[PDB]
Amino acid sequence: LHKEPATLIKAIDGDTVKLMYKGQPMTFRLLLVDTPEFNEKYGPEASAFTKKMVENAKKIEAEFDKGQRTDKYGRGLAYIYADGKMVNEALVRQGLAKVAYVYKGNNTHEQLLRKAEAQAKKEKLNIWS
Ligand SMILES: Cc1cn([C@H]2C[C@H](OP(=O)(O)O)[C@@H](COP(=O)(O)O)O2)c(=O)[nH]c1=O
Ligand SMILES: [Ca+2]
Repeated sequence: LHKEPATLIKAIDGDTVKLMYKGQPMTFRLLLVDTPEFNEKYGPEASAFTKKMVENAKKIEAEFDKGQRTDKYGRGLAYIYADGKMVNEALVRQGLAKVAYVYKGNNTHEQLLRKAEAQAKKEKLNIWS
């Protein structure tokens, strides 16, 4: 997989963010995770965590997997990095997202993220509390 440039347009919630990618505004949905909706428990904390991560970053990159790059809503499907740290993995490691939506052929970082979930769960963090 390859990291590609993007710039932040706007934080949305725990697992979607609006980025400019190849010069075009797009909403990205983070691969392999599910944060609570803003209206749900930990939803505001997830939104806050992603917002802080992407807004503080000097460099945002989007990494597509091997499969579908857009979902049925037209959202980009990618792993998003902030100054080299994967947002997807960070949310899971903090107990603010569950590993989820693991579809065949867009699942390169599956085992990485499950390892993070196990550790958040061992720690009883947030969702696992
Ligand atoms: C993460 C992801 C979501 N989706 C679709 C599945 C779900 O369809 P449904 O809308 O029919 O439930 C939806 C969940 O995204 P959200 O968690 O943002 O609501 O997005 C994909 O198709 N591929 C993906 O990789
Ligand atoms: Ca969600």
